[PDB]
Amino acid sequence: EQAVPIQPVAGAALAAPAAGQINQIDPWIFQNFVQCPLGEFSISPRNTPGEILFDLALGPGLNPYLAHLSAMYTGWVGNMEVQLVLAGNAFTAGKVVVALVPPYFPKGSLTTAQITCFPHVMCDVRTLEPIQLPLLDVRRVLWHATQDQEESMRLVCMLYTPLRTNSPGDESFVVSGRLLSKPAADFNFVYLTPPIERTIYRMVDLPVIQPRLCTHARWPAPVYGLLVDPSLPSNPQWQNGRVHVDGTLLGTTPISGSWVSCFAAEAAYEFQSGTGEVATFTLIEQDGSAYVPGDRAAPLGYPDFSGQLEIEIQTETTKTGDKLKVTTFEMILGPTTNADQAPYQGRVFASVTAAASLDLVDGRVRAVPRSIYGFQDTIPEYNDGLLVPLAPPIGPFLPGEVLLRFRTYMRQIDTADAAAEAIDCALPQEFVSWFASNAFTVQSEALLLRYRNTLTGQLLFECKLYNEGYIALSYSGSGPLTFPTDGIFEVVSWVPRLYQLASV
Amino acid sequence: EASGQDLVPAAVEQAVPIQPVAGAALAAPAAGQINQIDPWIFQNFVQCPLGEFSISPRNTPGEILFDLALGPGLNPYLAHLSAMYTGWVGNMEVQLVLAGNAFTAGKVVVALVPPYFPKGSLTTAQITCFPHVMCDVRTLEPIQLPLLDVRRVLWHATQDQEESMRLVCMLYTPLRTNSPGDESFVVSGRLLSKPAADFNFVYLTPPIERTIYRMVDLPVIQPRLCTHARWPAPVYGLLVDPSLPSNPQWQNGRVHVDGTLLGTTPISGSWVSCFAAEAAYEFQSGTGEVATFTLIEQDGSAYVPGDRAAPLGYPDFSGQLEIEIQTETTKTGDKLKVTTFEMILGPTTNADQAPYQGRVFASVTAAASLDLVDGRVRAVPRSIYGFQDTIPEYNDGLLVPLAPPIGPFLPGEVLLRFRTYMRQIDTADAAAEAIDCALPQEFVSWFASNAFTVQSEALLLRYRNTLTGQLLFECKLYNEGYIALSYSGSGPLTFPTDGIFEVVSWVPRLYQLASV
Amino acid sequence: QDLVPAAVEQAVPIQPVAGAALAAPAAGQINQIDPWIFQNFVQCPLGEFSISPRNTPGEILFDLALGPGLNPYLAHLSAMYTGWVGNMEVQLVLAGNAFTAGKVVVALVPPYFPKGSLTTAQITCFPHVMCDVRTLEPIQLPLLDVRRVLWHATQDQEESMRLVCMLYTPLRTNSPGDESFVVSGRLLSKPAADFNFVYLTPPIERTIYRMVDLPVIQPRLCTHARWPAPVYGLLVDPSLPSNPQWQNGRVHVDGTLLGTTPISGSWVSCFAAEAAYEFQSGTGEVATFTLIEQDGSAYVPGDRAAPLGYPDFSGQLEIEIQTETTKTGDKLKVTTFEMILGPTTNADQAPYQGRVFASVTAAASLDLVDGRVRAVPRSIYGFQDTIPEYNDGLLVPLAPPIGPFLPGEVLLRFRTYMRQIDTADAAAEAIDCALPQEFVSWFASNAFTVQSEALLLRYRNTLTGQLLFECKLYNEGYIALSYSGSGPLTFPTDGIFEVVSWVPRLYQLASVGS
Ligand SMILES: C[C@H](CCC(=O)NCC(=O)O)[C@H]1CC[C@H]2[C@@H]3[C@H](O)C[C@@H]4C[C@H](O)CC[C@]4(C)[C@H]3CC[C@]12C
Ligand SMILES: C[C@H](CCC(=O)NCC(=O)O)[C@H]1CC[C@H]2[C@@H]3[C@H](O)C[C@@H]4C[C@H](O)CC[C@]4(C)[C@H]3CC[C@]12C
Ligand SMILES: C[C@H](CCC(=O)NCC(=O)O)[C@H]1CC[C@H]2[C@@H]3[C@H](O)C[C@@H]4C[C@H](O)CC[C@]4(C)[C@H]3CC[C@]12C
Repeated sequence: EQAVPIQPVAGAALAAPAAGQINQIDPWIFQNFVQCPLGEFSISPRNTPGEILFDLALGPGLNPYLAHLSAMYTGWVGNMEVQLVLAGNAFTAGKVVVALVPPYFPKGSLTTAQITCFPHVMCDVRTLEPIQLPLLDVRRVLWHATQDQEESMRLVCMLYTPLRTNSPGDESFVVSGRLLSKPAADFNFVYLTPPIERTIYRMVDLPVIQPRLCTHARWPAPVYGLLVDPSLPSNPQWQNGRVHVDGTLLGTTPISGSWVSCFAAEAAYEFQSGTGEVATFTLIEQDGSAYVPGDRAAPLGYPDFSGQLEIEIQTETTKTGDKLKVTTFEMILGPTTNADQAPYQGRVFASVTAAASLDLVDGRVRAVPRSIYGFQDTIPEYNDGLLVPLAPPIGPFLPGEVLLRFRTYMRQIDTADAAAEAIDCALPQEFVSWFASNAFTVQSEALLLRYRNTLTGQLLFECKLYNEGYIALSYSGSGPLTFPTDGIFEVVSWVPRLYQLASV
Repeated sequence: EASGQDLVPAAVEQAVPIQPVAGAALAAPAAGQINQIDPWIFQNFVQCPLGEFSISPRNTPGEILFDLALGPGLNPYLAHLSAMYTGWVGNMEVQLVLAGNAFTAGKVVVALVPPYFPKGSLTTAQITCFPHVMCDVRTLEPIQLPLLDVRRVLWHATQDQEESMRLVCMLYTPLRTNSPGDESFVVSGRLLSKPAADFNFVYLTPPIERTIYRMVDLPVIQPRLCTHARWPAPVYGLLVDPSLPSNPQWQNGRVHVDGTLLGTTPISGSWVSCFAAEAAYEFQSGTGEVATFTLIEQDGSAYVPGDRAAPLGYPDFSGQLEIEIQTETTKTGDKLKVTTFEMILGPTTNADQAPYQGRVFASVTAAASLDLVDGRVRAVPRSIYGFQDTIPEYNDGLLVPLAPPIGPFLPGEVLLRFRTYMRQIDTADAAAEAIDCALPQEFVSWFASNAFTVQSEALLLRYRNTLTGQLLFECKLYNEGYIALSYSGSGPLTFPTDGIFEVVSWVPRLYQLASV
Repeated sequence: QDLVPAAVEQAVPIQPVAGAALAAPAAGQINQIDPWIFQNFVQCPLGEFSISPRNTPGEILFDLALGPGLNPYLAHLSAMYTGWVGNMEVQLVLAGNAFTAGKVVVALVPPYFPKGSLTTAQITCFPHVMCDVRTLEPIQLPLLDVRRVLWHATQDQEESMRLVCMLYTPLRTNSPGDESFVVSGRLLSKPAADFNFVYLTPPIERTIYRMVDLPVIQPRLCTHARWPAPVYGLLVDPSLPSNPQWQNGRVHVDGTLLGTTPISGSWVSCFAAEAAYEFQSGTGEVATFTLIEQDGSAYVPGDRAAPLGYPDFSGQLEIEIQTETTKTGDKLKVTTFEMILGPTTNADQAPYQGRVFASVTAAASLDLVDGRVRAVPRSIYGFQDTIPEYNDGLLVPLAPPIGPFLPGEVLLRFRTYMRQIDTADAAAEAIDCALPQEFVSWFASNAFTVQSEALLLRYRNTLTGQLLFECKLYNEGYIALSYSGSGPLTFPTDGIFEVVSWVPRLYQLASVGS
């Protein structure tokens, strides 16, 4: 190892009296260096001193073996050993500082003038052998708990003295550094309990379902292909199909795939001597519950696209030539208002253009959409002309990155062309349901996906799934680019935000 | 020693896989004082305040017989001493007493759940993974277990609830009997506990009587001197009746044992079925004199419709009710005069009325107009006609917050009633409903002004007669605010009103009471 | 045979508590301090308390928490370490006369005691020392460290053994009274023999236990927090209502901004919006504004009453707007617009919902197009100090009124004059604010930790060194003064403020008058 101004720290010699058991580990784990997650960095000549290369906290998450073994235990104590590996030839200059931050330290930005005060080591970029460091366990309690995120001593590495090298015309230069770790000879678990599957250290996975069979979240119709292009606005404001990875729903996205673009309301029918009878709908949640205004722009499943739409609402007739019928009503959701539709307050109006006043009975009807007229990709009038709370627009994106859109086609009334519409969304419905049900634990920033074919095994492209619930690609073209609907998404690992993908 | 030993007792085999744990040898140099417990406490086993359980053939595998959290709440000596100190460490010894008959069969498991384990199901498949001990319901000698203390801090705090090692016992194999005749035995098991050799408190604090542990106690007064919680009259009888509906929705005399009040139960005893309002009078050549009431609470506060169905003390029955009111008259000679007004409950028209909306109508027959003035009055009941013990409408036809119906009950359990039937010749009622309630007003006041802390689910009470000093029965008091007892009869059963209720111990919901 | 004396000195018996002997095998380092701190008593940051005959038995005079915040040397040294273990000692002095009679108690409440209420019959059960008001010599007490964790953390307040004193016997004077005699009392503290920090750390300057300071700026060269004009007066007046509900110039001492207060001094009373214009048939040019934040960020309704910087006073406002025109002869013009904010109800005003309507009488027609513009106030008509129509006619979340002044206490006001449009009277209106600009600033730029309830200030001249008055600054961000007159009183503006210490809620100021 290396000399560091710190005292030896006791491990299991302190927690033995106050713990029921002390459990050993397989001895073949103390002899292997396994890469820690998020333990990679790349230094480039354009970087400036003071950039935080990486930081990570001591725990059972620094080793897949320990992270898996910590499901049937309760606590853990002890120190670990860490190895830093740098790639660089003998025509390089620069220096990097590696420190040992104490646990209870304020969270903020560290300038290069402050990082050196901690017990630290200084490493050149020309170093040949890997650099070894200890990672003790400084605490105030006898042992930690495996199901709680406590405070533990961290490791922070930041660039100290910048890099000076020449560069060819193709790949300028990148000094790559990687981190490995292993438990020391003083690591022990505490109490044996029956295994728990839904633990905190669970890698995120995705359902094995091809995109051709998914269900769109903005309109009840199957997905008919996915694509990416820069023509459309970079930051839309869709209120359906938004979800966090951790399992919290934003906007007005419903849990099931049948509530989309449909609403439940109590109806009141009153004949009007002009166009026809007029129905006023007081909205109510689909499951059946009082609707009160809040942070949601509308009741769950309400449409989030502007245009002219019609629905079927299971009419009833008290006249004697029949008892129950279904006929098409009329709805207006486009811009320019000219109506008194207040979904936020729970009040909608509908009408049918027909004479010979009908006989109707109010029957707390449902509603299912049929088709649209004049689709516009803007939000509708949630209030009269006021502002209502809503989800933030999708963004921001790294330069040269573009959103991936799942696309479907609508039914049209236009008398000019019948090509497409075509409605886009960020995620299909089953992904939303999966993320809502499982409720994973987000680790750092984002996931690295891979859209590989099932049979041949060749890889199509690499995409990044941000924590906010959208997928971005490193595309630098000019025209629309579609993709096949056969491959299966996979999860690679967590990556930092400032990660550069492979261009497609 | 004992008689024929065709039984098991060989407990011996504990062999629990756990290391010894240091007690007060750790917290000694981090506490400001020195303390010790009376050495005669460490010597004799005594019953825990939650040391009663019963195994019955109606149970199924997977039912949690009992659970215990390590602390001062497992010993009356330590429970009493916990009000004078702050913090505790150490282990305990627990004796479990099962003495089932020689005709029974079954097996139970005792586990040692570690701290921080999530609370919830704990099915039968998981209980054996912890360090566990097998037991038979036919063992003779008491079974001894150690209850150690596993922690990470030096000492816990007596106030609030920390996380410490638990003891959970669940029925593994169902209990059945081979007795040839007519019945299946129910095994009653007891618990005892004493501090280990290294128990100690930490810091001295003023003795505050209102402690988190404490122990629920009942007022020592006979039910015959109580006052009813639904009508201004004394309690006249104690009744059990299976014929009448067993899940009412009464809105008075309902109060949690931890202090919270539900429904429209007033704290005082004179607020029942009485209401204060602002009243405006007028004359109609039909009904006579009609008066509009806007109600407010009796103290003098304003009314705002909240999570309560009606102002506190409002009646919660149906029928025609006649009240006595005080009015001031303009004409000479008579200036103050008492009158008898009357109103019905359900007239349903565009006159609901809506006590939820603070609006009420009253009418009195009078051919000649009475010169009356606007005023503020208080109304107290005088007579009833056509009384139905069903919840009346409060709003127009909408839904209003309401207390949940009294329940649920175990099979064979019946709800006790503080009730009076006095036989009488009725005029218009074919279903004679007489006066009833669930608890008297004294109990409501006691529970509201004491604010106890519940422990598991319910209390075990015994109704002991005071003249001769023999028990009459035992009942289960659910901490939701009602009393139940086992009864499988057909007709009503009445009880004397000379006993005084006692409190024995806490108990879970699935306790099987003795028949009566 | 024995002898039991009837006069024994007061003492508190203690059992030694291990300090670094426990945290050594689980802390990275154990750092000692200068060995000449253990030999001197220093005033604590919270070291002021006062006893008055207005008090009643059973009142909590003061309470302190064991930690590095009880000594200026330790408060300074704590900026470069992480943990600490050990005990201290606290000395108490009272400035009592030979006429006042009374007794107080000092008790060492242990940690995790339910922080409810204490009666006079309970405080005496803890290890306690009984003090008389008439004592001359200071009295000292120890303060052990009773804990369950190995070593505390500086950045977390946590729970530690307290020291709370309370009035035992009511204070009474042989004089007829009621008088204004108050007994002052001060505290000092010093580390015991077993104190040391834990981990070494680069010295940060923005941390807890950092003494609050104020900018050295005379009020003449400051800026009003409710109008773009310099401060023109400093005054106190009891005729006006003593519980205003201004929505501007409100900031906590810690840095939490309350209401619609903007950080900069140039955002006040002015806003920015996307504006659409439309002509009429006699009304004139009617312009509809959708409000946005001054920096261009979108506005979303929330718990804030209105967009930042919106005016919160009733009346008719004349504003200046930059527009671009269509007809030839000119391109860009500046136009005067009218705005209605008071409870007129003859309009559709909802700054909460981000809709604003403005009008001008006419010039000729003046066809102008939509544009993103910024509105700055120019003139005011019909001033009434009442909250305007934030919603149409409904309610809106608002900052609470000031409160809760003790009896005999009033609020200090900073007075700034207006630009008035009037026909009858030539008097100039004035606006009172609780704090000026550069005082809402210098807050939310520093993470000050309150650590107590009230902060005691002091006003004095620069070149004369003469005290003018003492004022109490509450946590919520207003200045309280002890005045008992009838008419308004103004003060010279050339003085400067300076912090003194932290004082509890029940501190009694010194009466001022003329
Ligand atoms: C008459 C309709 C059923 C047929 C219909 O109109 N649509 C069915 C379809 O097309 O899927 C009735 C059947 C059950 C009714 C629902 C259920 O009773 C539950 C619920 C009850 C609330 O009071 C009103 C909404 C809500 C949600 C009701 C809306 C109307 C429903 C859906
Ligand atoms: C002068 C009247 C007495 C009227 C009276 O004799 N009423 C008898 C009756 O209600 O029948 C006084 C006696 C008690 C007073 C009330 C109590 O003293 C206090 C109460 C609460 C507030 O302090 C003020 C209102 C309110 C509600 C008081 C209103 C005026 C009352 C009602
Ligand atoms: C209010 C000011 C115009 C100022 C002016 O000419 N007269 C008003 C005054 O003097 O205050 C508006 C007009 C144009 C606006 C800009 C543009 O409309 C848009 C532009 C977008 C950038 O991303 C950031 C803001 C930025 C840069 C805007 C800042 C505010 C500006 C500069």
